Amino acid sequence: MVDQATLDKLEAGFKKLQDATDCKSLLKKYLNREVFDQCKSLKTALGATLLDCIQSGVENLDSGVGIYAPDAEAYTLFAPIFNPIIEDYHEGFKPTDKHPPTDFGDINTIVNVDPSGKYVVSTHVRCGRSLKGYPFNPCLTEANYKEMEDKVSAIFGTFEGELKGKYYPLTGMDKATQQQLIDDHFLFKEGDRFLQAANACRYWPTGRGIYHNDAKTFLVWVNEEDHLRIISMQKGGDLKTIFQRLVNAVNTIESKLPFSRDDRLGFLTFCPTNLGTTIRASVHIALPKLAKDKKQLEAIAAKFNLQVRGGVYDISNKRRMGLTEYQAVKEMQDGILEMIKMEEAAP
Ligand code: NA
Repeated sequence: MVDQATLDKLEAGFKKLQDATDCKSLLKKYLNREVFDQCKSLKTALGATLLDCIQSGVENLDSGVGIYAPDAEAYTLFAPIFNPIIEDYHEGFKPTDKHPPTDFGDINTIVNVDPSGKYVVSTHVRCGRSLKGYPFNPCLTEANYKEMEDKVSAIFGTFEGELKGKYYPLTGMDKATQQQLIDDHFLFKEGDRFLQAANACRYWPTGRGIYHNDAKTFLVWVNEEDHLRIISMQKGGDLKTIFQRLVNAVNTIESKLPFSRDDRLGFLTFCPTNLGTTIRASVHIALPKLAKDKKQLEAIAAKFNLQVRGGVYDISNKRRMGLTEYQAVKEMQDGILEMIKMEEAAP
């Protein structure tokens, strides 16, 4: 039962997207009249609406994607619009395609990508998780935010070993605490207009917070965009230790707090760009010789499905869906190994 006020907003949002002749978002590309009418009168069990999916791309016509998920069920219920957007962004993950089961693989096949520290400044592996049972940030209530922070911060306080550390709520955070976290690049702020128009910043900063371990090789953002953004990083290129530290953390959390995961799509996230493995494995790396070639580099990036973002690059795996967590990490590993091999043999 979707109320008339929402239907009126949905109709004006649809028409505004049509009238924007300039607009290149995936939302505009696939929200035709047939899809719109398939979706406009549906509502999820937790109460989410099509407007709770598309408002941010309606308000921000310069959005690249322009759709977000207000809860886990929205991906299936509003599948007529998510499915073509998902296929396009993830380049070939079709509506009938299926994401494999979670598999972190054999960690002993993961290596230090640059033992000498000659090239790789730092390595990062990042994932995201939504907690089963809660709305996503478009639809969390204030009480939801508080209870989740309670549960999650409680779990964080039981981390032992290399994961031992401290939770910092954004609520009541003082300016000195803020600065020390900024200095570490650990702080996040209020979201930009895309997140604002998606209703992902309500009740700010209730339920938002930051966890890191004493060694500062492990970071979690609570309700920055997803319920959890879990990151493992360190200087150099020991991908093995980094990935193993991440999977230990994820497993620990899961043992106390189930994740929202879909058979077809993998782990469900607020942005559909982060589905599947959710995994972004990256290195900060200097390839000066390959920077003077630029033709041999992208031959490797494109061949190993890496995205390349002077001399010092941030290089990360492009694929999130259709491959396992292991294969994503192994793909980054193999690509970086090859590029360093090319760098070492270059002129
Ligand atoms: Na970071």
